[PDB]
Amino acid sequence: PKHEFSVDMTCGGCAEAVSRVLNKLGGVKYDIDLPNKKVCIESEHSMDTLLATLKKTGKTVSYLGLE
Amino acid sequence: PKHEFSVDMTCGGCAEAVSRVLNKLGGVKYDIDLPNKKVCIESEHSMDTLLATLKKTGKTVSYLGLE
Ligand SMILES: [Zn+2]
Repeated sequence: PKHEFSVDMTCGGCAEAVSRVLNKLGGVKYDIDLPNKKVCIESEHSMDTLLATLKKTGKTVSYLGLE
Repeated sequence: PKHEFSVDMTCGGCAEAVSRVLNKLGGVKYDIDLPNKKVCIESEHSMDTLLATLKKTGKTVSYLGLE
């Protein structure tokens, strides 16, 4: 499935941090849109797991839905 | 014990995210210095707990020392 998240990133270092935690999770194909504060993740991992992984960063995260 | 870490923060959002993962751990008093990319932490938590907590940001972290 393909999920979209809102993630409050401000600089390219913020985007790098999201990339690093998602790399560490594994089993994801992701695309980070820094100026629109959006992260799109294609994964077999549950929405819960993706959301928990993103919130681990200490950034503000919410769910923009499927597809 | 007062621990000192290097954390590669490059914007104020990077710094706030550090403060939220530390708030989540709890039992910490801290100072985050953005231009010098340093986080000082007074805590009874072990060095390894603090290090692991900071690494959840997805940022590059290293240990500077202890007082
Ligand atoms: Zn940043």
